[PDB]
Amino acid sequence: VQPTPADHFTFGLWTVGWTGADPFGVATRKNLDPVEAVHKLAELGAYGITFHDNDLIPFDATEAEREKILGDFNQALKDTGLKVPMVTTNLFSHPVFKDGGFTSNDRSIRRFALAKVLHNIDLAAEMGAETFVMWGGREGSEYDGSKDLAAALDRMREGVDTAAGYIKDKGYNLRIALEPKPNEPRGDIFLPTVGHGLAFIEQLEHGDIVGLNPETGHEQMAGLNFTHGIAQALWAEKLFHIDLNGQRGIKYDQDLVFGHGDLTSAFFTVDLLENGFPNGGPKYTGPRHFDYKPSRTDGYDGVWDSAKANMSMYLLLKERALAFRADPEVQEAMKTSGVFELGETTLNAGESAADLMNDSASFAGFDAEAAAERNFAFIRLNQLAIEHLLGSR
Amino acid sequence: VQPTPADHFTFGLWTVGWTGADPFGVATRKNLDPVEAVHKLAELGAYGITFHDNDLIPFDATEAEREKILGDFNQALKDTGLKVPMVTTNLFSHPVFKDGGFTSNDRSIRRFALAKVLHNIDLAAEMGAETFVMWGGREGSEYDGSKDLAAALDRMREGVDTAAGYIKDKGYNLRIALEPKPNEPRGDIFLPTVGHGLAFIEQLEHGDIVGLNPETGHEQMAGLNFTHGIAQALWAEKLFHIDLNGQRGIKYDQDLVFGHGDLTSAFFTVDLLENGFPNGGPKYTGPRHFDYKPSRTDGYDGVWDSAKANMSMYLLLKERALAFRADPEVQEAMKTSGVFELGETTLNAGESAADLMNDSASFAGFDAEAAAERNFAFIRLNQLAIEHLLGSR
Amino acid sequence: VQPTPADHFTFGLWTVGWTGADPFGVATRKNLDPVEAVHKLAELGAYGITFHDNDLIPFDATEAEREKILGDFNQALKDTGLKVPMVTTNLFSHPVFKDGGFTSNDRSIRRFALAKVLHNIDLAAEMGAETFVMWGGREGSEYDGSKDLAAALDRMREGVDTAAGYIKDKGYNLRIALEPKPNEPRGDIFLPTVGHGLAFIEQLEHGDIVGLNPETGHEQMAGLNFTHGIAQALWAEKLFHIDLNGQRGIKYDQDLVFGHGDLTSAFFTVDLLENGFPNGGPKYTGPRHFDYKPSRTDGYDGVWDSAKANMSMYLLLKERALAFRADPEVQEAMKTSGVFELGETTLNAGESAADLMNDSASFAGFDAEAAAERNFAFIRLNQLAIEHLLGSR
Amino acid sequence: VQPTPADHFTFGLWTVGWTGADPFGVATRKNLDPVEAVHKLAELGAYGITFHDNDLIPFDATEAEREKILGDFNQALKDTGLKVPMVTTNLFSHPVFKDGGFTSNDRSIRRFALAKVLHNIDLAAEMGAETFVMWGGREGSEYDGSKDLAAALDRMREGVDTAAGYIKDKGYNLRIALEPKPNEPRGDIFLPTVGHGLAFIEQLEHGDIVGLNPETGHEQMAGLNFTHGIAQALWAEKLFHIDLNGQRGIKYDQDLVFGHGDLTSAFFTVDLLENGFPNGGPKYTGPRHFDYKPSRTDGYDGVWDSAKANMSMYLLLKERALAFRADPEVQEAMKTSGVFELGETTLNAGESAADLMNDSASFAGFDAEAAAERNFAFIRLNQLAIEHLLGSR
Ligand SMILES: [Mn+2]
Ligand SMILES: [Mn+2]
Ligand SMILES: [Mn+2]
Ligand SMILES: [Mn+2]
Ligand SMILES: [Mn+2]
Ligand SMILES: [Mn+2]
Ligand SMILES: [Mn+2]
Ligand SMILES: [Mn+2]
Repeated sequence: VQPTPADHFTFGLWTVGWTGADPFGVATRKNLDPVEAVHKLAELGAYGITFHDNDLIPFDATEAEREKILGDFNQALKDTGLKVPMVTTNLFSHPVFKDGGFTSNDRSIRRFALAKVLHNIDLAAEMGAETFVMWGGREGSEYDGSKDLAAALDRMREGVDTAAGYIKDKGYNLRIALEPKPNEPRGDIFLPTVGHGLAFIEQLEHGDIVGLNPETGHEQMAGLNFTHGIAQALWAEKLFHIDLNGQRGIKYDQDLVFGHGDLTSAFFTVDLLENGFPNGGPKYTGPRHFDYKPSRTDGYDGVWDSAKANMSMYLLLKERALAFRADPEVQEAMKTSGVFELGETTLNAGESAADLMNDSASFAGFDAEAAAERNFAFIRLNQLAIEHLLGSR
Repeated sequence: VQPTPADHFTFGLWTVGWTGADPFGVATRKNLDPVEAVHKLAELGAYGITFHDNDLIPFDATEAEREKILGDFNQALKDTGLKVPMVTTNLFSHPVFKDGGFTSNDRSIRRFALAKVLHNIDLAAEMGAETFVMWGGREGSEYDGSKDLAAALDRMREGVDTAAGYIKDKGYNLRIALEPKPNEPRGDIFLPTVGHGLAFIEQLEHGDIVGLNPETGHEQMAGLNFTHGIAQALWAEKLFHIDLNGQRGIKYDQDLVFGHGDLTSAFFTVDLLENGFPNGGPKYTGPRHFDYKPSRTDGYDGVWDSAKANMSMYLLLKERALAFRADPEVQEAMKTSGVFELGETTLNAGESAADLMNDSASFAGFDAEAAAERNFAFIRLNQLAIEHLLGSR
Repeated sequence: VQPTPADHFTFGLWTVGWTGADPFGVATRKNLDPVEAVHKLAELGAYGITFHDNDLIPFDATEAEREKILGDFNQALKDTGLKVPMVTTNLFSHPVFKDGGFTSNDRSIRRFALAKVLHNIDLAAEMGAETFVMWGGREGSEYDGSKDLAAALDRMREGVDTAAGYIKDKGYNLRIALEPKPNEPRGDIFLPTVGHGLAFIEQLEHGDIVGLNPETGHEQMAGLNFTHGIAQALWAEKLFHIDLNGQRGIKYDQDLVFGHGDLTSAFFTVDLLENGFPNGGPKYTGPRHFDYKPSRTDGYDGVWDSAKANMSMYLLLKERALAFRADPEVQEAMKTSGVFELGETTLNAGESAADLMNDSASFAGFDAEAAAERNFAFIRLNQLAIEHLLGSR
Repeated sequence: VQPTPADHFTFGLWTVGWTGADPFGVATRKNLDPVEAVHKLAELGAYGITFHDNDLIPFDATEAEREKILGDFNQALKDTGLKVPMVTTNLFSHPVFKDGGFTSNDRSIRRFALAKVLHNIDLAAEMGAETFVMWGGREGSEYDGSKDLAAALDRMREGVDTAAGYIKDKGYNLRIALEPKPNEPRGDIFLPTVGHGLAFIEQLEHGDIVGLNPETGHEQMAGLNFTHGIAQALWAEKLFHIDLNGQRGIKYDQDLVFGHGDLTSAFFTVDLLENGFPNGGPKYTGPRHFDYKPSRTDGYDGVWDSAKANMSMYLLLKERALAFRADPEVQEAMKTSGVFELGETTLNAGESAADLMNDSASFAGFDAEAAAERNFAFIRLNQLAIEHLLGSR
């Protein structure tokens, strides 16, 4: 272990501050003072803290109340040294957002949600956050006829392009990151996966400052490969932030500690974030943010334990993934399997489509039957990663 | 019923020609002669037939054999009147494609798969097909370390941009459509959903002639809303073709008759294809193609029955969805729920982001508590669609 | 279609009284007065009402308070004529229950939970209820090492046999119904499916008065077929009560209106409740109970609408399901497919194993390839079911 | 870690002999000679081999042929010393079996399938096998009206009790093990989970010699916890055999190498096979059998590698799992969390229901808010398990 601030472990206020109310029960923990949250996080080794507006400032707060709270909050940041790398807005708890924020059927709620966002953009800039996250949790429906699907996407576009144009207009040094979720709280949430998220950004006017904030558990709620999806975000140069946690299967969003869900996928998620790609290419250099929830069965000693464990898990995993790629038998296993070979272009420098068709040895005279003999040896290579992860090698 | 050629029911050769070998057993039906397939489809009311290259022409076929087969095939098209609207290539059965076609770790297989594609592009143009589909079924992995994820996407890009540039170079009146699948035959298939498919097309050089071919069962294998996904393809103006079928849940690709899977989703899938969007916008005007498989428990009388049923189901559904939107109580229910209200822009013509923030009634003086009272009445509206579908109204 | 008391439609107080509180937001509706719930449902068509101890009597209610509430509810019931066929205990909302009631790791908690069940049996008996339902929703774990799983079942058993022993001793005309759920609120719940519930019941000292309370959506959360699951419960004669609602996939417990999820599965569930088994066999006679939640987007008009919609859906399905088996064409299809042949014992009267292996026509000289030619025509029987469901027939 | 015959590792002939044929492609490897399978596994560390009647003896084999094959296999076995602990029947590949064997709608097919099972019992007994496994993979439907579900179970029962009756009559030292699977090849399979298998067994005339053969991947296909499922089988004393492999999610039956799926679930399965229950209870003693498939991308070096990898994974996990319970710190955590408190009966010796409801300290005066303060510290016990699994401890 021993996470140190250069590791860039940032934690949201709502993670450790999560009191335990689930769908079937009330909170099992007393509320957590934000100032207390800041001092405890800094003591554990974190680099920063993130928050939703209503996490710090009540929806009812008066102007006088908002400044009291921000003073104490800012003093704490000051006393401890934590940064505030990401800020986000609550567009899901208050009953007003029951049909969404940006894509609410009610036009007056669309405006109210957008004005909440713009003001929150001002606070984000004021705190020094470089990313503004957007989790559209109530954008969706339970029933397919509830919405005009085309208009729901035009209304989502309007909100995001209005917010973006405002960032550019003010010259805040902020980027927007969308956070996909397939379901919960809605039956079907719009932009349910990384692909949808990614595709949507490409139809925006201000797409240049809009990227994604994928969350392990969310892609895993659709049965998808999380590494595969973050790989694709990075390859598109849209992986602006990340939420790390654990999910055991397709069920409700569990938000477990990172590594307490699909352990082998967490191993390869850490290999991509730390090591990047076998043949070279992009790297993710932002914060390693944890969006989890301390199990409701545990008191406050598990709250700080769970926070410690996230960081532990990531450095345990980082350690084995460094050892793994550095190991000469793994590097040779990779060469046998064709990992480096995929890096070579298919076409020879200069060869046209007409050329290759017409190249007798690639088609006409190709021995297909002989190329099929090849042992890719992907099982042996999988076995080498598991043994490294198991601490055996 | 009574499907007529203007309905645009096109069927693949491999649907009705599917003999029954699954993972746990051999074929239960005798092979189906393609000429026989053409005459039977035309008799039933179809408009066209589609095929994979190896569906018609064996992988081993000599040049002399290829022309014999094409003569008889073309005479049949001629005798009956069917069009050939889409053509696709087999890059998954032969053992050579065990690690993929375009994204195979072996460079010699990448070339062989790409040269198979280019030649098949020539046949597609020769047959009069307007769409060339690409289902990347072996592109993926069972293990996360098997591939360099960034290089897998560069190699997928190369194949698609090489094929596209060839279409533009020859001036074929062809468009490429990608077909997403989350898994099977691979543990994880690249571009697993519509979003991923959509996002990927945006990184291509020749993205203008590349669109999607979503399949009901495939999105449903990730737990997604199929209408939601095709809505998004259409909104992006990338819904170039469609595969309709049935899937009961997250399991292996079942390929049931359209309507024998999630019936309520098929109702709204047909409402979007036929009716489009409540407030106006894009429409899909291509073929209604069926990518299904006759259950292996049934003989050839079920083969033609299953083919009849697909078309029946779609016209039964079309009928109720027309009645549904035309019904004045449904239109008023829609108005109560805010379906038309979502169509209005959030911002007043001319209002800037600064203006609305600063507009006291949208934020500062907004009564959130009062806007939350609103009864959206989405349950009543769902009940009106189910009763219309049930033939009750 | 109009519900009458003879339909045996029952509703829980928690269903129409569901305030809207979910994991990402607060109540969207005011609390429902029990008196008013009773009256309202009485005019809707309801047969009876069901409740949880704490739905009616607050956890901390004083004796005076308890008495008042009880006199008010009992008044209501007398006035409207509503029966109280099932009563259940809330062993999941209070923080004390965070690790379970019956299978909590803490022994004082387990005794409290059992005390709370015993007292509730008394109330259930004073109310005239025939069923006592146990939904062990906090019984399970998030983590695999948190429980001694053999010991979790012994503790489950101990509690259930203690509750059963007490019924028998007291002369109460009550049976216990266990209710499975695979996950949520815990990551994994003990006795997750109908299969697991039936199995556990056979290990009980008093399993004669312990049966199942299967819920539509719960079986669909592990992707199982509801209809197959209650068919095994019925066959074993352990289908004591039933919970009808809708679920649209493997995700959080949606609790939609019955028929508002998987429509074809709903139709076939109705077919099984109403027509029983094609070759005869046991038949379900209890209440048709709905455990659903009016979506939180709808106000109180929506609550009664949705309640109305449950009985409406069931009746519509029933009408279609009786039209389907009454249909001669459907009966022809049934004979062809071997539906009635299934009910014919495989052996002949007094034929042993030895006699069968020795019968030459049965094995040694059986023409397997010729038997494999049968066209089951299952596709066509399913098209006929769907056509009856759509009311196109 | 090196396997020895004392480890009881068993492998099926169909596993390492799996040729590569899947639903979208052909065999990628040549057929395996049985003789060679035997020899190879013998040098790997295997305890024994298992097979299906038709893995060894072709369906259409003449008597001369059958005898030859049997003499060759029996030779092999003698030469290498390999035991044959389980034998099973293939009632799924031939077209005759398309609607089931035991629960086919056609009555002559059901008699053939039962004849084929009886004859196979004989062979199983001549081979010295202790277990006779029934995997009813064609027993089920795609469509809900295709079967009389009460009648499907009676037919299942009839076949299983007939097979059991014959064992008893013959004096054979054999027990039957049923093997659940939720879907695939059929859309829905009868007796889909461990729960459903245990339930069915209690309705049998001869259930004393009928138990379960749970497969890791099969329970994970309905998203259930393997470890909880074999824990109920063990508790009921019905865990007769086990099939270990890996599955990475709710999708087609992957049949990966044991530990190559859900790693933490594998570790806890190993912990349960090796350490049994924390408070004591029954213990599994049979073979540790692997029913997996060498990925089709790998050639024959890959087949033996993957076989090797199964025993390798199990041993590595075992080493870690014995280190974990041996650890004092882990034992401390266990006591704190209430793992040993769970094993303590809830009632006191000879305390009745009445005595409990009447005990004031247990209910009336229990301090529920004070009991709710306990910090179970389940997160920390799970971090300790993971840290032992990673070998960082
Ligand atoms: Mn989450
Ligand atoms: Mn998140
Ligand atoms: Mn498909
Ligand atoms: Mn398709
Ligand atoms: Mn429920
Ligand atoms: Mn229920
Ligand atoms: Mn399997
Ligand atoms: Mn198996």
